Amino acid sequence: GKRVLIVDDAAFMRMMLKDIITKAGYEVAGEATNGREAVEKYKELKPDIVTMDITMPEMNGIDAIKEIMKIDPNAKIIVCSAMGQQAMVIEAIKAGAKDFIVKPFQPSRVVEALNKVS
Ligand SMILES: [Mn+2]
Repeated sequence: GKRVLIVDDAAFMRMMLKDIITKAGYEVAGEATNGREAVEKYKELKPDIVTMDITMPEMNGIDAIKEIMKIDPNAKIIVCSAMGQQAMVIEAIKAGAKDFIVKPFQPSRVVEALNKVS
């Protein structure tokens, strides 16, 4: 679909993403501030896509990807990374992420990835 669950501990970052995802025609299923919170809302919300930050408190993105992958082996997760987070990117993808997006955000590339993932 086009209902995106946004997860990032940085509010600024969520809002920005949120702005892009909308202008692009997607829909904001909801948000989450950590890995545990993510897994939860994945469960309630059942979104079509998840954008997942890597460095977060309580549970990291990888932790939470694994979890979700447990709940839903068909989950569609895109991981957001800072530059120089190349290894964890690899890891998240090995974990099950479909793609990755860098921060700060390049909208064209955000949209592209999202489109690909659908
Ligand atoms: Mn973070």
